[PDB]
Amino acid sequence: VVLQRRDWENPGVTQLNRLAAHPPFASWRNSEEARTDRPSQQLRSLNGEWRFAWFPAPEAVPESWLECDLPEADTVVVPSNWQMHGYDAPIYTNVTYPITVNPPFVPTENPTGCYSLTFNVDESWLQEGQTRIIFDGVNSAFHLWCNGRWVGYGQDSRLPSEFDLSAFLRAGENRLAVMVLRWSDGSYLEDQDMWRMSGIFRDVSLLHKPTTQISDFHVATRFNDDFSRAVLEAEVQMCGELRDYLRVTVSLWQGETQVASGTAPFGGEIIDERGGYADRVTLRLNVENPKLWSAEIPNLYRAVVELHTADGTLIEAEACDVGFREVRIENGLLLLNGKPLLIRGVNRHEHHPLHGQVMDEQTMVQDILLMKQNNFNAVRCSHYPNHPLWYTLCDRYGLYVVDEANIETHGMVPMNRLTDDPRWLPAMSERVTRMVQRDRNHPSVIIWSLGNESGHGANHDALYRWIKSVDPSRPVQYEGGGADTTATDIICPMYARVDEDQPFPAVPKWSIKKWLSLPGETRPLILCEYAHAMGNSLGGFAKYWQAFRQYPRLQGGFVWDWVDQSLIKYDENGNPWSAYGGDFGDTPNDRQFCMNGLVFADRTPHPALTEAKHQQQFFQFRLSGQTIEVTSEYLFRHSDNELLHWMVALDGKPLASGEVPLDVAPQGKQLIELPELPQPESAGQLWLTVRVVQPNATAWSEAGHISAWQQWRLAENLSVTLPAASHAIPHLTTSEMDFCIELGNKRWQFNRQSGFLSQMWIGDKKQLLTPLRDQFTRAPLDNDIGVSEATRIDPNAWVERWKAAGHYQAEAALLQCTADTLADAVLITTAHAWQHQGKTLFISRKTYRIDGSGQMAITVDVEVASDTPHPARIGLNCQLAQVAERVNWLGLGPQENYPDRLTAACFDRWDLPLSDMYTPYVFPSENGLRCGTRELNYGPHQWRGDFQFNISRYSQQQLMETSHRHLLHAEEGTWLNIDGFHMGIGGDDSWSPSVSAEFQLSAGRYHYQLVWCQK
Amino acid sequence: VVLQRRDWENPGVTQLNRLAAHPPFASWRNSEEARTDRPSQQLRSLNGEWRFAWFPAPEAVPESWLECDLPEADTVVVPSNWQMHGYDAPIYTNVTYPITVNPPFVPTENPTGCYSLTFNVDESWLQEGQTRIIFDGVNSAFHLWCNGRWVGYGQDSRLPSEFDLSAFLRAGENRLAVMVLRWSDGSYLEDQDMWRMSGIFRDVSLLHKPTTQISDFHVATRFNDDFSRAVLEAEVQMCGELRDYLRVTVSLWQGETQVASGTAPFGGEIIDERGGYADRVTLRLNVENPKLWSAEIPNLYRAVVELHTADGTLIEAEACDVGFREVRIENGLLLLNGKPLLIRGVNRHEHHPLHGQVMDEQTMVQDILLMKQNNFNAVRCSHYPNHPLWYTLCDRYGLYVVDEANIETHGMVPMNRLTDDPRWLPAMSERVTRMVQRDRNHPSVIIWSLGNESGHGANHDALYRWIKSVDPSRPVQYEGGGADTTATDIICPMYARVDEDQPFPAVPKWSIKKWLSLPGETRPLILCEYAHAMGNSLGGFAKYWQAFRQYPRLQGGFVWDWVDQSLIKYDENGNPWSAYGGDFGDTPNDRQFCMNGLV
Ligand SMILES: OC[C@H]1NC[C@H](O)[C@@H](O)[C@H]1O
Ligand SMILES: OC[C@H]1NC[C@H](O)[C@@H](O)[C@H]1O
Ligand SMILES: [Mg+2]
Ligand SMILES: [Mg+2]
Repeated sequence: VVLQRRDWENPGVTQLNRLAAHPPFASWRNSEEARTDRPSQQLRSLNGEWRFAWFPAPEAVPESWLECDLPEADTVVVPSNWQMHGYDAPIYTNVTYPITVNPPFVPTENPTGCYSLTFNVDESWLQEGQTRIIFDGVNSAFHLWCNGRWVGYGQDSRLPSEFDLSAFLRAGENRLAVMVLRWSDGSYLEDQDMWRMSGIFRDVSLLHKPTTQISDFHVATRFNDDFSRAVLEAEVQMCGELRDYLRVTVSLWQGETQVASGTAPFGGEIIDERGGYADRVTLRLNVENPKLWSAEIPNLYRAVVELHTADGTLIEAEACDVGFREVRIENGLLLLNGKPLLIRGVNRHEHHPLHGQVMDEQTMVQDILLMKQNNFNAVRCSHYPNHPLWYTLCDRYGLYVVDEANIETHGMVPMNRLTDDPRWLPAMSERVTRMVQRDRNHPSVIIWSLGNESGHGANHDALYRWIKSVDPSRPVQYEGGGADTTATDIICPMYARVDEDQPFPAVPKWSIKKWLSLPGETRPLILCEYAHAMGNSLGGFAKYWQAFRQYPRLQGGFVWDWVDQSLIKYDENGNPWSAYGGDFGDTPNDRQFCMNGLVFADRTPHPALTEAKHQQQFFQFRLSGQTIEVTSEYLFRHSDNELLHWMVALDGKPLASGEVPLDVAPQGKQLIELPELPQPESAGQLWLTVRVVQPNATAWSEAGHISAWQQWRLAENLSVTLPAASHAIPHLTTSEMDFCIELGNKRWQFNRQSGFLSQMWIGDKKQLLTPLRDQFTRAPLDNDIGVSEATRIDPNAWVERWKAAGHYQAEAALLQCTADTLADAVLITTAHAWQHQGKTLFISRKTYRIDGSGQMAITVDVEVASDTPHPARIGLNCQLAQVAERVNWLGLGPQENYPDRLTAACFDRWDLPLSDMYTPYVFPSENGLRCGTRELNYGPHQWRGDFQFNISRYSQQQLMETSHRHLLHAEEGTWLNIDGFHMGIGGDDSWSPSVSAEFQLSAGRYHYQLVWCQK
Repeated sequence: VVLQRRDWENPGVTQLNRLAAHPPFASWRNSEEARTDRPSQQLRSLNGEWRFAWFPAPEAVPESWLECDLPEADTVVVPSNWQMHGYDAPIYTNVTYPITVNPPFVPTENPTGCYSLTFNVDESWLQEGQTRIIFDGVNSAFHLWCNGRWVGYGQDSRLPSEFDLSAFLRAGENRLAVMVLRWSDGSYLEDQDMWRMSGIFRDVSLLHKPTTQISDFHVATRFNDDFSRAVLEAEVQMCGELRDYLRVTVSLWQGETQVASGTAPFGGEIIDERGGYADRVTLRLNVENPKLWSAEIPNLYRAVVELHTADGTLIEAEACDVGFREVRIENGLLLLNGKPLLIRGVNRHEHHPLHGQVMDEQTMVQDILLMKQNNFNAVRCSHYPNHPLWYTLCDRYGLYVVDEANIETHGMVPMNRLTDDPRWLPAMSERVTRMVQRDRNHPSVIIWSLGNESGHGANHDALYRWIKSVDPSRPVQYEGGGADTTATDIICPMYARVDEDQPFPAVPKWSIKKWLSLPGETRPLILCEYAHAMGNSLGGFAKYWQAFRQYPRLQGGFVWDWVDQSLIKYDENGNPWSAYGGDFGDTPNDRQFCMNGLV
C-alpha cells in the first residue's frame, strides 16, 4: 500500500496524520518547575543508539523489517547524517539539482535509510493522556511504523513532524521503524547552495500530555508613545472536553519577583454572526516601566501559562521567555523601540566539519560568542528554519534573527516555474505557515523571510499577505524577482555595489545609493547578502560601511557568510584534511564554491574577520589638534564598561601613554583632551593609537576585550642628515660572464647574459637559491578566478585576461647591462623587456648602487603597455638560502592586509614566527601580504623603503598549481616577494570582476626604490 | 487500497491524478471550423443512458462491480441527481450542516452511487495523441476506474475534473466505473442554503488532443484614455516537445472580416536570472476604434489561436469570444469603459423543479430573456461557479456576471473556524485558483467573489492577494466578516437598510448612506444581497432605488433572489404539487425558507 501510493512523488501530499504546528512545549505538572525551566519528566529524549540499514531504493526493503530487526543492520548514533558514516557520498552542487529535473518525479534509484529503535514506555503513560513522538528534522521524507502498524508520513526537512502514538503503544517493549528517502517532490523546493545530505539529523522525543491540554498560545506586547507602559496580551487555546470549572492563569516573572498576573474562564469575545471561540481565552496584563529587550541589553521576563480547576488543582503548565520590544517600519526607516537600527549581520548555515548538518549546544554557543566579539548584532538563517535551541540562545545573548522559510527553487528554468504555479501553492504554504506557528513567540526573531532565489510568482504575494494578517508585528522580506517586488517590506538586494550599477535585463542591480531614490521608492534598504567572503576577500568592505553611516535609509546588511562548509577526510596515515566539492566522487559538483566563510570550519578566524570587526565598531573617533571626539553608535546603553587607552609612538618606539574612562550617552559625544605631547629630537613620523577596552567580563566576553580602535599620523620630522662617509671603496671585477663587486667579506655577482643579481656571499656562505628578478603576476585568488558554476567560464575574469595576454608565460629579454666605478660606489645599470609572441608587455629599467657602507640601493622604473590587462603587481622576488624562525617588520599589521583591505591594520613594530606569515586557505592562493612597510628584518638581511611584502616557504608557482592546502610542501629556503605596487583583491562578488578602478594598477609608469643591507 | 486510504475524510487530499485547470477547449483540426464555432469531431459527449446502483456506504460495494455490470443495476439518464429518481431523500437545510459537525470526518452511513458506461473508442484515437475524460460536475467526491484499473479521485462539486485515459483505453469496448460519495471533507466547505443533492449532475465528455498541444491561453485588452485604440495581448502556452519549426498565430475576426493577426515562434522575454519560458509566447495585436462590449450593446469579436508548422501545416486550433471592455475602481467609483455602473442585479441559483440541480440550454435562455425584459443588467452566481454555457450566453445577450468560489462554511461556530486555520488553506485555494483559471477569458465576468458567509480569516486575505496578482483586470469582493474587511475592493453588505442602523456586536450593519462616510472609507458600495423576495414581499423597494440614484458611490445591488427553489411531488391521482423543506421526510429541515424568488 505504501509503495503503491508513492506519496514522495506527489506535491499535493505533504503529510499523513501529522498533528498541528505549535510553539515548543514541555508539559510541566508543577508551576515552579515551569518558571525555573527545569527538565520535564513528561518530555523524554530518544537520542542515542538506533539500528540502521541502507538500501538503494524503497522497493528493496524486506517486508520482515516492519516486524523485527534485520541481522545485517548496524548500530549508529541518532541524530546523524548517513553520508557521514560512509553509506553513500555527500553531494556538493550550487545551482544544478542533484537529480534529473522532471517535477514532480524523482529517480527510481532513491537511496533509503531504515532506522529502528526498541524502547520501554512506563505504564502510567498508557492509562491516561496523549503520547506523541516528535522528529525535529528528517531529510527529506519518511514513513513511520510503530509495533508493525503504519502511523504516518512527513516532508519538509527543517521543521518538526509530530504523530499521536497513544493507540499504538503497549506496556513493556515497543519498536519504532522509520524509512527515510533521500529524494522526494519536496527536494524541488530545497535547492540551497550546500552539501546535500540525508537522515534523522535533529533530536527525537516523546511527549506526554493530559487529554485536556493547552494546544497553542501566543504572546504580544503593545506600548505607549514613550515605552513607559506596556500591555502583555496572551491568547491561549485548549483541546479536549470543555468544563465550567476550567481556568487559565498567566503570570509574568522577572527573576524571582512576580510582576503581573491574570486569570479567566474559557470563552473569547464575539467574532461574527455565529458567536466566538468557546475553547480560547485572551488575558491582558499591564506592566509599568518594562525593561526593553534589544541586542545591546537582552532583558527577558518569564511567562508561565497554567491550565487549572476553579478549586486550584493544576492540570498542566507551559512557559516561554518574553522580551518587550516593538519592530516597525515608519516613514521609510526600520525602528526597534523607537530608534533606527543599523544591522551588523552575517548569514549562517548549520554546518559542522565532522557531523555534517547535526548542530549541538556547544557549537551554537561558540558561534554566538565569536559573532558578538567581532561586533555582529544580527544573523540571517540562510536558508531554512534552525534548530529550536538557536532562537533561545539569540534571545539570551542578544542577536536579531531573520527567520527564513525552507523554499529555494534556484535550479528551475525560469526560476519561478514552480512558485508561479497554483498546484505548488499547497506545498509552499506548509513551509511558511508552520514556521510562523513554531517561532512567533521568540523576541529575537524580528523579520520573516519567504525563502531564497525562487523568482517572483503569485504564490509569494499570497504568502506575504498571509503573514501580514496572522502576525502584524514583524516585517516580511523577500529578495527574489529583483529585490523590490510587492512581496517585500524592505528592499533587500544581494551583492548590489555602493556606486556602480549592474543593468541586467528584467532584474537590474542598481547601486545602493541610486536604488533608494528611484521615482516612487520609499522602503528602507538592507542587503540580504553582501561582501562575498570567498578565500582571500572583503576588499572594498570600508566603502559599504561609509555609505551605511552616511545615508539614513541604508540600514546595513548580512555578510555572506559565517563558516566555510568544508568536510574532513583522512589520508593513508590517518591525518585529517579539509575537503570540498568533488572530493567524495560526487559529480557533477561545484568545487571550492562551498567555502565562503569568515572563519574556517573549525571556527578559527580568517584575516578578513578583523576587517569586519573594525568597520562594524560601536565607537567612531575624530581627531582635531589635541582633542579626540568619541561618538557612541549604541542606541540604548550608556558606555558603563569602557575605558580608552591612548599611546603615542615614534617609528615603533613608545613615547607617551594614558587612559580615560568613557562616559558617553547612546548616540552622544565625549571630548577627550590629550596632555602636552612630547617633541622628540630625532627624525620620523609620530603615530597616535586609541583603543576601547572592556575592563569587566560580560556573558559574551573576557575581561580586557578590545572592542574598537583607530590610528592617526601626528607631526613628522624629515631626516636632513647625510650618511657618514666611509673610507672603504667597493672593487669591481669584469669577466665575460659576470660583474663581481667585493667589499670586505661581502660579494655580489651580476650575470651579464640574464642581467640579474645571481648570487651574494657573506663570508663564503651563499645567500640566494634563485636570482633577484621582476615579478608581475600572483597565484590567482578566488575573486580573480571568477567562477560560481564549474561548467561556466567568464572571459572577463582577471585570471582569463592575464592568461590570454601571456602574463604567466612572458619571457625577459635583456636590452642593456653596464657597470661603472664612481668615487665611492659601483653603479650597475640594466634594462629588460617582457614579451609574448611579438608584443612587448612591460619594460623595466634598474640601477644598483653598492657603496662603502655595504648597502645596495635598488631603483626600479617600469612601463606597462596601455592595452595589456593591468598587472596584478610590480615587484621583485627571490629565494633566500636561509630559513629563520622570526620575521620582524615596521609597517601595517600584525595580520595579512591588502591595499583594499588595510583599515583594520595598524602601523607599528611587529614580530611573528615565520609560520604566521602564511594564511592557510584551503584552496591555495596569493596570501600573507603586509602593506605600508618601511623596514623588514629576516635573518641577517634588512630591506628599507616603502613597500608591500610577503615571505613564506611556498613559491607563487607552487600555490598556483596546488588545489588543496594539505598537498603543499615547504621548498628549500624562503621565498620573498617585495612589491612597490599591488592590485586590490575585490570581493563585492566572486563571479564577476570586482576590483574598483582606484585599486587597479592603471598608471602606465611606476617607480620605487629599496635598500638591501646586512644588519 | 481505496477504502484503506479514505481520501474523502482528509482535507489535505483534494484530488489524485487530475490534470491542470484551463479555459474551455474543443481541439479543432481546421481554422474555419474554429472561427464559426462548429461542433468538433475531437470532442465527444458521453451524456445518455448509464447503469446505476445505490449503496448505503462505500464498504457495501461488491468487488465484482469494477470488472463488470451488476445484475440489479438500473438504466438512468446522465446528467442527473439520484434523489430526483427516488433512491434517497433530498435534504433542505439553511445553516445547520446535514451531518454531525466533526471536521474532517463524515458519517460511516455515506450513501454511494455507482455509475458505469460501456462505450466504443475509434482506432485512430489510440494510435497517436492524448485522450482525456472530463466530468463537468460531480457531487460531492468520486473515484474513477477504466477497464478495471484505478484512474484517479476528485472533490469540489462545481468545477470540471479531467483525467488522462490514454494508457487505459483499448480498441473495441471499454467500461468506465465512477463511485460517487454524498459526503466528504469537501462538504464542510459547501454549506449553502439550498437542497442538498448528489450524483453526476453536469455533462461528461471525451477530448482528443495531439501530443504537442496548446495547454492554456489568456486574452487581455488595454486601452488609450478615450477607448479609440486597443491592444489585444494573447499569451499562449504549449505542452509536448519543443521544435524550431513550431509557430503560433492569433487572428481576430469581426463576423467574416479579419481585423488583426500576429505570428511568432515559442520563447518568452527574459523573466529572471535563469532566463524565460521556452514553451510560451505573447502576441500583441493593435485594433483601431474597437467596438466596446457592455450589457447595453454586447459587441463580440472572435479570436482564433492556431498551433502550426513554419511551412503552414495546422496542428490544432482553439478559439474564444472576446469583448473589449475595461473594469476599474477609480476615485471610489466602479467604472466600465470610463463610465460609472449602476448595477440592476439579481442572485440566481441553478434550480429546476423536475431535474433538481441539472441545468440545460433552454432553461438558461428562458431566465436571461425574463431578466432583461424586467430591466436587470447583472447576475450574481450564488454561490458557486456555474455551468460553462451560462458565461457564453451572458457574453452574447449582455449581462454583467459576479463569479463566486464554491466556499461557504456558515454552519461552523464561529463562522471562521476553518477559514482561519492554515490546514484548510490548501482545500480553499483549489476552489479559488481553478475557478479563475477556467473563467478569466469571458468578457461578461466583471468581478470575482471569494465565497459566501465564512467569516473573515487569514486564508481569505491570502486568496484575495493571489487573484489581484494573477488577474489585475477585475475587482475582488467578499462579504464575510462584516462586509468591509481587507479582503474586498467593494463594500458589499447583505440586507443593510437605507436609513436605519442595525448595531450587532463585531459585525454591525450600518445603514447604507452612513456606511459610505465612516472616517477613512473610500470604496464604492454595492449590496451583494438586498430586498429579500420571500412570498408576498419587496415592500420599501422604491426607497433603495431613490438612494441608488441620489448618491454617486451607491452603485446598486443584487436582489435575493431569482427563482423559488421548490420541487414537484405527485398526489394519489398523479396531480403535481410544489413541495418545500420537510416534504420528503428530510429532518431537521428549514421548511418554506427555500422559496425566495421573484418567479
Ligand atoms: O556563494 C554564493 C551565494 N549567492 C547567493 C545565495 O543566496 C547563497 O546561498 C550563495 O549561493
Ligand atoms: O434566504 C436568506 C439568504 N441570506 C443570505 C445567504 O447568502 C443566502 O444564501 C440566503 O441564505
Ligand atoms: Mg542558490
Ligand atoms: Mg448561508
